[PDB]
Amino acid sequence: NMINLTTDKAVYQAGEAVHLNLTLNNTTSLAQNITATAEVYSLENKLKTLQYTKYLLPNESYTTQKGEFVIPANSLANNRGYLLKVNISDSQNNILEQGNRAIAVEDDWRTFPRYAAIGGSQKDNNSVLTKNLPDYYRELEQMKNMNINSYFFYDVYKSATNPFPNVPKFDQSWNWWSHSQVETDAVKALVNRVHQTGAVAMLYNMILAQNANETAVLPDTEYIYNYETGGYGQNGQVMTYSPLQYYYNPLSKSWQNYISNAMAQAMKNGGFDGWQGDTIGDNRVLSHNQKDSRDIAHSFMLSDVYAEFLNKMKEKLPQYYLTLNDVNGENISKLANSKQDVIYNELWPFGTSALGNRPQESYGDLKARVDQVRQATGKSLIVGAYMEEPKFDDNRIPLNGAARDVLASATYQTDAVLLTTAAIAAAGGYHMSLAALANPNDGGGVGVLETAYYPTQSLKVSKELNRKNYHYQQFITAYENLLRDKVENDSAEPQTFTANGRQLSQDALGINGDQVWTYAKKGNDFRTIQLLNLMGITSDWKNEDGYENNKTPDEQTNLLVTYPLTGVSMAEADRIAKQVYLTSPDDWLQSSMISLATQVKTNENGDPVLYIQVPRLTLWDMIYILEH
Ligand SMILES: OC[C@H]1O[C@H](OC[C@H]2O[C@H](OC[C@H]3O[C@H](OC[C@H]4O[C@@H](O)[C@H](O)[C@@H](O)[C@@H]4O)[C@H](O)[C@@H](O)[C@@H]3O)[C@H](O)[C@@H](O)[C@@H]2O)[C@H](O)[C@@H](O)[C@@H]1O
Ligand SMILES: OC[C@H]1O[C@H](OC[C@H]2O[C@H](O)[C@H](O)[C@@H](O)[C@@H]2O)[C@H](O)[C@@H](O)[C@@H]1O
Repeated sequence: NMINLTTDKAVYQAGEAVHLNLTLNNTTSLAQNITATAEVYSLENKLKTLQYTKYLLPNESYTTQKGEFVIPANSLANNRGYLLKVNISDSQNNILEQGNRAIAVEDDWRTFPRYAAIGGSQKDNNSVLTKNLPDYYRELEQMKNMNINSYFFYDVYKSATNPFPNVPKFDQSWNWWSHSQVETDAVKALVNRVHQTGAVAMLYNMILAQNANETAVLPDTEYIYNYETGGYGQNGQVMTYSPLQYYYNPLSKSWQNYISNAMAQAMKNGGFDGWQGDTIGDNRVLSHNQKDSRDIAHSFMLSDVYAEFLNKMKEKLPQYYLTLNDVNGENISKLANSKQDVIYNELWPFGTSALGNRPQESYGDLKARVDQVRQATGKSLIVGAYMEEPKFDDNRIPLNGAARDVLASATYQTDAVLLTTAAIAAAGGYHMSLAALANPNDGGGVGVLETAYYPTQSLKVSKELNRKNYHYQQFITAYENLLRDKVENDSAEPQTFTANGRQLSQDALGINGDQVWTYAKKGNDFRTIQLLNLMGITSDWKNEDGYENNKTPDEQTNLLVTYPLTGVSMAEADRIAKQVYLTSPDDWLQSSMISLATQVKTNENGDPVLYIQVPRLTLWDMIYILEH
């Protein structure tokens, strides 16, 4: 629509007023009063109705000014998501335009992280440049209105041991493919704009690395050595990425001191709020004093000392946020007690699934990883799950279907991206998918991460995907309390049927496609049922095949969902049955919430069972059931 609803910030403290600006357009041929109505909802409850009316001539528009739409300080509870439902109507109450916008109120980003990337521009050798600020700014306005509360600044650093010096420009000289440069004033402008929105800025940097094209900052007593000759060189040899990088022992007091101090100054120079920690990978290793030993009990695994290393960084950088990418997410058990402010895992389909002996290649393996992290830590997993990743050989020969799409100048497959975002969010996580890259292929909106090198956008973001990403972000914010606020897997097993009794929910794990993937969650006060549409489609989350493997599932209508009230008396069942709602970020609802027709019956076991009527399922529905 053209409401161009905007807020003054991405996120609010409870003691803050929300300033809304919206445009009333007389898109009719008649001069008349045009009314904007904004209903404030907290889940199913309408808290307030705001409104504003102006007489407008045909084609005349008016953007509200500071003060005309305001949610006053202290009217909303802390650490909650709200939904503003906006309608612009004419003087006969016809609806001319409509749009829904979430509002996030929170102390800070760590409870419900909604993390987006910022990186260099492909059209400029991947550089971060002052001249690209207008495009970054337009992208950041969109991110702000999607309630983004944090940004991962990808490759804005000089070298791993000298991350952000006070110089006007440096060369990421380690970058041989594009010879990117960083203008530091551009990085600072971006950090400042992020801060105006109320968001935080995280600096990406490795935690153990010393670049190739530079000199050792410490002597070799502080390096880490290979136990076994393999991918990183010979046993008794300094742990070497190949020749590009060596690595220090995480138990080296001198390295800990060095990198903590280097990062303290870098973050201070940029105005960064914390450190997005990275590592390449795990290795069995020896200290310098053990480097000639062959006794495996004198060796150790890197991931085994990550926690203690992070705890040192936290102690040494107390005012800064901290997280460490656990590639594939395999070490939560070792990292559970570490002083990370948020949990971040980059997930690849070839990693081992939290479900056990299978690759994490399906939507259900994404849920399993989110769940495993919540069980271990109480926190919402931020997931890096890059979409499609078109790959070519050395002669531009497409190696997957997504690369064939690239050659056809095609778009990301919209529903493939949305389905992965839904899978992660429905489980209680957050899919870090959106990027501000000043990249032409994003068509004026935000980009979708496609590969570990964030700046790369080989496919175009259609206007459809851009608009639906926006709806999805609103849904993820507005319903955060239902998705990931003291919300756990439910032992009760809902199922989904066609209006004729054909069972559609076939695999609650979400490993298999061609189903309505159906499972329940429980909160203190309520139950939810996630329905994810995989009818007629496969369950692979990455869609490496692009459009060769269609990811638009068969739309469903008039579904029946059953939900057993295992504990419950027949008394509360008829109460509960009157308080069943559904919401969806898909076009038919766009986070609006509707009342569902429900009957109570009794199942094979003897419990009461809700028979819930679901009008429509496009990609993702959430049923919400109040139990008090
Ligand atoms: O034109 C050639 C080529 O350009 C792009 O790929 C370039 C390379 O990008 C990546 O390597 C650069 C990357 O290396 C380190 O980190 C690697 C990796 O580590 C993970 O833990 C993290 O989650 C990732 O996001 C991260 O990239 C540095 O720490 C980092 O600063 C630096 O950016 C990638 O690993 C290489 O394979 C690529 O060669 C285009 O993407 C590609 O189309 C094109 O072929
Ligand atoms: O009188 C008809 C008129 O009444 C309402 O609006 C009243 C009034 O509201 C504001 O003060 C505006 O600035 C004025 O132009 C309006 O007349 C209804 O909202 C409207 O639809 C209707 O035309």
